[PDB]
Amino acid sequence: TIFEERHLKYISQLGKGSVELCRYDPLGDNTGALVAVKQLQHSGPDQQRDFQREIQILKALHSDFIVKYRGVSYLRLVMEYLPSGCLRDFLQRHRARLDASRLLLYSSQICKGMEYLGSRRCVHRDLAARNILVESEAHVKIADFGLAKLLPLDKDYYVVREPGQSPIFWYAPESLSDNIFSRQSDVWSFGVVLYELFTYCDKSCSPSAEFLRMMVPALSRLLELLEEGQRLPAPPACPAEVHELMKLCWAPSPQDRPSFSALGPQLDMLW
Ligand SMILES: *CCC(=O)N1CC[C@H]2CCN(c3ncnc4[nH]ccc34)[C@H]2C1
Repeated sequence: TIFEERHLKYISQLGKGSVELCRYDPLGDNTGALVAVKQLQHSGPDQQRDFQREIQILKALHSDFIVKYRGVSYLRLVMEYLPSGCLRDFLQRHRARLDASRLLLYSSQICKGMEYLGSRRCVHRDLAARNILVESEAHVKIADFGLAKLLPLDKDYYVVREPGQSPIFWYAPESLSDNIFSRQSDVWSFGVVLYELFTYCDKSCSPSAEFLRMMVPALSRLLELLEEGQRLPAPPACPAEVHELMKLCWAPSPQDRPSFSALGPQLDMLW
C-alpha cells in the first residue's frame, strides 16, 4: 500500500496531470510488476487538494467495475495497469471482432460500476469511452476519477464555479446551461457512452463530429440543439431497443432519466 519512489522505474507515458507506466522494481533487475502511476506537473494547493480528493475517493471504491487503487508514493497515485488501455481505442482496434452481445456486456458492466458509484454518493462527471479501461475481451472498468465529487448527505447535485474543460458533447443540458452536476447528469453521459459503444467509437460519427455537423458560441449552439429536442442519430445497425435506452438517458429533465439501477436489468435482458 506504500510504494517507495526510488523503486518505481519509469517506462513510458500512458496519457492524461499524467499517467505513466512504471515498473515497481525493488530488485532493480527488470522483473517487478507493472503499475499505472498518476502525478501532477503543476503546483498550487488547489490542484494538489483536488488530487488528494481523487486519491481518497478511489481508495474507498471496491468494485470489479472500477479501476483498482494500489497505493500512494510520497505525490503519486498507484493503480493497477490495464495494458489493453481505454475502451475508445480498443473498440476502434477490434471493431470487426466484437458483436452486439459483447457491446451489451460492456454496457451492463459500466452501468453496474455507475450504480455502485451512485451508492457511494459519487458523481463521476467525465464518463466517456476514453475514460473506461479494458481489463480483458470480456471485462471493462471505469477509470479517470480526476473530476469526481462526493455529494453531501443533504444535497443530490453540485454546482461547479467555472464551466467544464472537457469536450462539450458528453454534458447534460443542465451542466451546459447551469454547471449543475448529479448522478442524473452521469446517466446522460452514459447515454453518450452507449452511443460510443454502438458506433465502435468511429471518428466519422463520433459525438463531436456528429453534433458539429448537426450544429454564436458552439456551447450555446449545442445547448440550443438539445433544447429543441434534437439528439445524436441512432448508430448504423444499432438494435432498436438500445437506441430507445439512449433516448431515455437523454430525457431533457434530470428527474425523467432512468436510474442506473433501472437501466442494469434492461441491459442484462437484451444481452
Ligand atoms: C485512450 C487511451 C488510453 O488507453 N487511455 C487514456 C490515457 C490514460 C488515462 C489512464 N490510463 C490507463 N491506462 C492503463 N492502465 C491504467 N490504469 C489506471 C489508469 C490507466 C490511460 C488510458
